[PDB]
Amino acid sequence: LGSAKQQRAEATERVTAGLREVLAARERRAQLEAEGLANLKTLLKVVAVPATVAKTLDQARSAEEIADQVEILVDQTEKARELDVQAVAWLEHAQRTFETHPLSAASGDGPGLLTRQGARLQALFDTRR
Amino acid sequence: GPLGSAKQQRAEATERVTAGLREVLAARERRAQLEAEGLANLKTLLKVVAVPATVAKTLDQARSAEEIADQVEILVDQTEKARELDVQAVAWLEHAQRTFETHPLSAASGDGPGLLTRQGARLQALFDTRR
Repeated sequence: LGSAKQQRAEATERVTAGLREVLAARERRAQLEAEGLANLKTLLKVVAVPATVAKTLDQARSAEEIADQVEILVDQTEKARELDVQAVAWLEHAQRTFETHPLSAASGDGPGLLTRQGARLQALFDTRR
Repeated sequence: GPLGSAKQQRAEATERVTAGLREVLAARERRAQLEAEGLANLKTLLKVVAVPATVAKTLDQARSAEEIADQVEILVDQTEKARELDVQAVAWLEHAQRTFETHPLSAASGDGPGLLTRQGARLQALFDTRR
């Protein structure tokens, strides 16, 4: 309505104000997300945190990084369950071996090397964890 | 001859004593050597099934069956403690998934699936408390 010159002045002003509006929103979003990340960590800590990830949890700079630490923990738990399987298998074999070997087996003179550890061993063996 | 035959008697008496010691010694030595063989073969038998690094690192070096037993107990210790950690980690992972699913920063929005979604399978696997 105003002028040839004033028409232009409003037209660009829409562009610059629109930019300011965009930047303002991004800024506000960053800081609330920072608050959200802070509070995410607080929530995650309500249940005891494995030392594995606790060592690094506070340092995570985003939710994505925490998810990564989660994925690490999952991998590690998978690998540990794999080793358990192997360890029980070897322990079963080792106990069998010891029980029939002249160097270890119980004799007339008392118990074998693994005797006093038998109960504990059987627990590990009995079909769980 | 007189001196000679007398001397050969002393020599024989001397040898009987030396032979007696040698006899006793040889028995001790042979027992040691056979127990050594036994320890070697014990390790060979033990290796027929894959040996955890806990025990494998030191097994060949073990000076007796007793040392191997010590290490066995360690392995048992480690396996106990590991099973304790499994319990704790599953507990936390459950809590973690529960939390991620309802949190604005991670939960699925209009723009796609949540952050942990792609881990759903593995997570559920671990959760269905096998092993």
